[PDB]
Amino acid sequence: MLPPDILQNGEFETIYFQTNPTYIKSPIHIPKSTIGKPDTVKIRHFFALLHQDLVVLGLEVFVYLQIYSDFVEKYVYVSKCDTVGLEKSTIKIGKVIGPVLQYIINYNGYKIKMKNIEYRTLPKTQNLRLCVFTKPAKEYLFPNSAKNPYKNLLNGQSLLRWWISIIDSITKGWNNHKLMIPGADKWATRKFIEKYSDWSEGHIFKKDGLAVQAIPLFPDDPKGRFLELVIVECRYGKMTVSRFYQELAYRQEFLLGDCVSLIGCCKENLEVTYHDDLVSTVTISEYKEFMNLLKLVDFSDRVEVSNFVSNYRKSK
Ligand SMILES: CC(=O)SCCNC(=O)CCNC(=O)[C@H](O)C(C)(C)COP(=O)(O)OP(=O)(O)OC[C@H]1O[C@@H](n2cnc3c(N)ncnc32)[C@H](O)[C@@H]1OP(=O)(O)O
Repeated sequence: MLPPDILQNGEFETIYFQTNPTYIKSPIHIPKSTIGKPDTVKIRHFFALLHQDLVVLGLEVFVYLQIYSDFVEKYVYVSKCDTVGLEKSTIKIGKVIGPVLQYIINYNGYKIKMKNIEYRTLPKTQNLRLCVFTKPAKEYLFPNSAKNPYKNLLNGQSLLRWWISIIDSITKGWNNHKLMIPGADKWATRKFIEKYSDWSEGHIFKKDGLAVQAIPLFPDDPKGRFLELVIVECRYGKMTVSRFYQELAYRQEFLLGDCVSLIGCCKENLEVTYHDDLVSTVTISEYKEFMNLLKLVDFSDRVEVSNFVSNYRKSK
């Protein structure tokens, strides 16, 4: 997960846990009259880097397994990425995020219960989809950290360039790498990927038909937020994929936002061997309990942060 070469005294430690794999309804609407409907299994991943008693950064990633008879459609969605900045940075954040995200993408030791003692065996063929949105904000995970002396805030274009560099380095050889900047002319979007030969403009999802049957609705995703609206306004039987992305450009979040962007990469027909890797797994309630504790900590305050960390260590 993390290499000793970056740093290795014992100075830094990690928080890392997953939820127990949990069946959910598909984040992509599957028509009721469709054969070979897949089962969907979701796993939440939370990672934080600690230095001494302080949190340095955090990363939340959701993995969705669409399990078919002969293959898995595996979506990896970056939920949140954030830094604290209480101390002078001794390491480049991007060089921790990359490896952790790559580990999460490639993780295949999930203990999945049978669909209604005995765990389900997944198909060996997986098709990977990596989905990342870029949107600057003062804070995503760590309340009040924007006030901190060493928190570095990237503007939207800097943030996009940062994510492109990270994602490119961990998707080497993947079948595609897609960038969309809703509302931006294609020349402006092209400029971000001119030095990335394997990247092109657009998105990774099905191009035709209804948007709701092509695009996954991920939690707390600018794309998902519009999808939700389409569904509650019952425009879901009408709006195509192309029209969805056209109208997405005019959403307040995009049109008033700072280079809000959407990245998707795919790797097709990867043969995966199930590998047992023992990590801390928790119930959803335990996971949510942790996240709720998190949102109540003042991350501008060393005392509160150290206490949070102390309290976690005594737990497990
Ligand atoms: C919606 C989404 O999923 S995207 C959301 C992204 N997350 C956020 O916006 C949360 C708020 N923002 C942040 O927490 C940060 O700005 C992050 C996480 C985006 C990046 O943190 P950084 O510390 O900037 O990462 P990193 O350590 O790699 O620094 C990256 C660049 O900024 C420079 N930098 C880092 N710290 C500093 C600093 N204190 N002062 C000046 N420059 C700095 C690095 O040298 C590097 O510059 P280079 O491009 O010349 O190498």
